[PDB]
Parts: sequence; C-alpha cells; structure tokens
Amino acid sequence: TRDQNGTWEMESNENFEGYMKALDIDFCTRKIAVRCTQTKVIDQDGDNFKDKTTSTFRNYDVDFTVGVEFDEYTKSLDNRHVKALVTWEGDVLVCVQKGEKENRGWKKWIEGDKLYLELTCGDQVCRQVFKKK
Amino acid sequence: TRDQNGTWEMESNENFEGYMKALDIDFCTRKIAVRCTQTKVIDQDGDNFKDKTTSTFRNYDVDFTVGVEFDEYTKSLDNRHVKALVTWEGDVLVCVQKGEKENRGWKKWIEGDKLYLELTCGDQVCRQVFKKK
Repeated sequence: TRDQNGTWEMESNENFEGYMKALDIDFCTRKIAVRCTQTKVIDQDGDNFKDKTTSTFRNYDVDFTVGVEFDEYTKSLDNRHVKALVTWEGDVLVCVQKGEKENRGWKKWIEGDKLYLELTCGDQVCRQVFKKK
Repeated sequence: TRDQNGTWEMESNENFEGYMKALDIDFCTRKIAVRCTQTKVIDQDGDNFKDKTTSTFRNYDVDFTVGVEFDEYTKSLDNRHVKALVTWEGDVLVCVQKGEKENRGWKKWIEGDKLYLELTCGDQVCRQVFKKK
C-alpha cells in the first residue's frame, strides 16, 4: 500500500548517531536525540503530504514511599548520590535531598486543576506548574 | 488534597536554567532541556509514589506534494538549503535532498502495521521502524 496516513510510534532507531554526525549536528544535540522516541502524524490525500513529528525522551523516573529515607543516584540529571526523604507538610509533599548541594529538594502541591512543583538547589528556585489532563 | 494521581502537562517553567546550572549541568544539556515542555505521570497508592517525567519538543513539520521539487531548509537537523523532490518507487516514498551533502535523502514504506524509514547521508544509513497507533 501507498497509504501512510496515521499516527506512528517509533520502536527502533538504528545508527541515528552516524546519520546526524554526517550532517555535522553538534555533539550535545546528538547525545539527547539518540535517546528520543519519535511520534509521526502523517496526513495524506492524493499527492499531498503533511508530516508532524514530535520527539520525547523519558526525563526522570523515581519511586518512593513518604516517610522512608532512601539513597538515590540522580542519574538522568547531575548523577550525584543523595539521601532523599519525602514527607507531608499538610497537603504539600516535601522532599529533602541530603548531599553535596545545600538546600537541595523540592515541594509539590495541588491547587484545583494544577500541580505546582518548586525545585531548589543552593539559592536557585525553579517554579513549574502542570495542568491535569 | 493529598492526591497527585494523574497525567500532568507543563504550563509554566520559571528559572529552569538557573536551577540546572546550580546543579552543574553542562551548558549543552541545559539549553536543550529548557527547549522542551514536560509531562508528569504520577501513580500514587497510599504512601507509595511512582513518578515518570518525560520531555517533548514539537519538532519537524513538513508539507510536500509528490513529484513537485521545492526548496527548503532542513530545519529540524542541520538547517541547510536543499532542493527536495519526493517521488514514488512502487510503494516506496523516496526523497532526494539535493545540496551540499552527497547521497542525502530518505525512503519510507508500509509493510503490515509498520512504517519503515531509511535516512541516508554520505556513507551513513539510519534505519527506523514505527508502529501504527
């Protein structure tokens, strides 16, 4: 068939690195690109094609129980050893990551339709807001 | 509520670069990670949490008509000017991107529930497989 319409999810990607390297893509872009899965949405009627491709990489995965200290290696991010403790403060989830960096941790809370995540390291604070889908 | 279950889509992200820099993430990966919007998937069961974060960047949008040569920039990858021509070879969609790189192009075709994509540049072949959702 010539019909390529639809939503296509990547399941393998062989030698993307060498193809991008032949196109002189910068090292740091290639390092992340080879970790991305692609989703291609193709719309085709007659000779006319529209292709929308999105790339996603699995950015951080962590399991924990509130109140139970655990060692983790911040593999994915900075790759350090911390001893993390997550506790409730009211309805706010509070995580302290004890280790090399001072004031390292995060807070997560819900307000209505929105999840708020405050990330801290040193004197830097990152505020993120997510909408429930 | 102490319920953070669900799928959550990023709608705001302030001072991400500063927090990442304070953790010592190479300039390279930060200016990539900032480019992306995130999705958080939280599975919460009592005191136990499973958090899976992913990052997405919109990426390549392409419109072409088969058999019509057109100039384009290869935005998405190296952003070079090519004259692209997409034609059918039987059921295989073949694209030649004429310009600075030799043997530059791609081929894609359906077999069963799967889409096969071969990308070429120079002596490099990248082979991708997608599954129809």
